[PDB]
Amino acid sequence: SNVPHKSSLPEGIRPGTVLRIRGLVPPNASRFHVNLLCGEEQGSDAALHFNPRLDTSEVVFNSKEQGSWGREERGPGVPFQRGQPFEVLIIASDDGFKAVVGAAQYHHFRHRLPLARVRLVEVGGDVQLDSVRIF
Amino acid sequence: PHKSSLPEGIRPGTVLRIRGLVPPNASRFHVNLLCGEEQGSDAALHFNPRLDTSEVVFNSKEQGSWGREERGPGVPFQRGQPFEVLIIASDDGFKAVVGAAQYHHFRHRLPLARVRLVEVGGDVQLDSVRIF
Repeated sequence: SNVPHKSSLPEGIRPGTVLRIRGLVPPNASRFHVNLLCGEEQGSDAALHFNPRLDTSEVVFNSKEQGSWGREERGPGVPFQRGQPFEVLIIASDDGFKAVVGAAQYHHFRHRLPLARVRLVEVGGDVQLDSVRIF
Repeated sequence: PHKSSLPEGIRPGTVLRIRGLVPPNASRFHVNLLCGEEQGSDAALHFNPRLDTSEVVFNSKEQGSWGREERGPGVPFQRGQPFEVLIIASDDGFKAVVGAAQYHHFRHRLPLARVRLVEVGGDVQLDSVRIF
């Protein structure tokens, strides 16, 4: 019960910015998502779409440009489980986003959109959020 | 002292995660970003939580000479308590995160591409050190 979450970044983010998301996957959770959007308007571009799927045991990465999604990327397995807490670090570098789950590097999302367009992070879905901090 | 070699150097977007405990009679411990694995090498960042003097001292060392000391607001460390420290490399410096909030921004003094090693020493009981 702290979702949807919205953390506006009007000054944007750059290589070095760390997104720290902690929360709990509720018992009957299906899926939740973390989005890095380029605007507050609905249907805006998504520099990143981190999508853990508990029902299909997958973590999907994708982008959305001009109301059209790109090709989906998938990470190795699902480092999320129903009934367990998690910590996610989404780290912006010069050449992409590094996704860290549970003290280990999980997947490197190659940069598709210009990083300077990111203006907002949003977390939604079947997740009970503890904290969303941007360093 | 714990040593984590980095022949790869570090770039903007590298995150240092240190988890551990401050022992009961601890005085001070340090985290060093050194520019060579030899001894007396340059330090791009020195992070000295000093529980004895109730402060936290940042600094650099170039050719056997320390720079001007920087100090953070208070000491977010306690003896007998665990901690989590994030040292995040950006284009404009190192961000020190302690616990749940960012603690200090140490602006770059030495070139970040010269860093070759992370070192932790002093009165500290290390749990895990990870470079992301």
